[PDB]
Amino acid sequence: MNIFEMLRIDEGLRLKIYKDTEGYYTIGIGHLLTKSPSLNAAKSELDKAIGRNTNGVITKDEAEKLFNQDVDAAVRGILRNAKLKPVYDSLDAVRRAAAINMVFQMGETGVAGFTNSLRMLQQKRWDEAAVNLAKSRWYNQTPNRAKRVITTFRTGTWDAYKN
Ligand SMILES: CCc1ccccc1
Repeated sequence: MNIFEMLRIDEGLRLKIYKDTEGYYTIGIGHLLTKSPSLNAAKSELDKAIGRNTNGVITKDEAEKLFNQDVDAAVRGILRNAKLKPVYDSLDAVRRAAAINMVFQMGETGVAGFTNSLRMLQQKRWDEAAVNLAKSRWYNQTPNRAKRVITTFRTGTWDAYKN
């Protein structure tokens, strides 16, 4: 298990434009296209991202290319953020994957808002952090995924992604 496999499990793979859990146009492995309700706007974003005139459909290789870029962007974003970087630096590699997962799902600004959770994670108060993380819109709206990510933060193992 690693961050790519983890996010592939959590996000799935779809080669045609679909709506994500929030109703937003997305493609590939959780590549958000736009928050606009316009499918035409989403298609335009897709074409720009891929570099060709699509039919709203991409190949697996194209989906994986966007995914690579998106994981890289999530990490980059953490490292550029004054609130997130010190917590990320404090974590082991498994828990770092949980952090990347959250930023991939909700963005750098969104995760940086988990101030109290972040402090508990830096303090390595794992059970307390887990409880705090669950007191969130995130957990309520995507509880199964959040439970997997939280278990990863709680235990520093991949147990929630095995079997
Ligand atoms: C709240 C989890 C986290 C920790 C460090 C960096 C980003 C995200």
